Amino acid sequence: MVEDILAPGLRVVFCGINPGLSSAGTGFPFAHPANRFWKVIYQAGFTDRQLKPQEAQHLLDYRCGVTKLVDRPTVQANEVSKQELHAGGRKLIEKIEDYQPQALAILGKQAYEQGFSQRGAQWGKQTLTIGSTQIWVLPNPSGLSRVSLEKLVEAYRELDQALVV
DNA sequence: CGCGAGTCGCG
Repeated sequence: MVEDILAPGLRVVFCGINPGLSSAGTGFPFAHPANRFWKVIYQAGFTDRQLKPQEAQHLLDYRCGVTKLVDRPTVQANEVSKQELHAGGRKLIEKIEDYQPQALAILGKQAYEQGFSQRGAQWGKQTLTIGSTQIWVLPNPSGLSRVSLEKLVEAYRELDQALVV
């Protein structure tokens, strides 16, 4: 089971689909080394160095948080049904209303569409909001995605650059 | 007409 890393006053709360099998085993988000998450948020500008998975609690220091749509561990995101995703979206919303981050970043177009029941969503900022929290759809950092690191970083940086101050 | 919903190949 991977614990949520949330708090009030965060700039961004990163939300993945569900934990992979090693993250599930280690108790840290995006724990598998094949996963680009830590490198991407570092290069995108959210952290000053590439944090190791086990340093995850320190994301709060950079006013960043991490959660997931579906708790149930699974090897591939596609093993998660639309029903679970939709159920997750409902709970995610409560978490957002609770902590009220400046932005919620959903990692995966399909994940966003399923969890929020949206059609033909485009990458980037959405018009949809949760109170004062704006919503973005960023490429999932999995090594299974064919989206390159360069593309991953750019997508994430665009988000960083938009949250001023 | 409209809508809602039923894998493959790509590094």
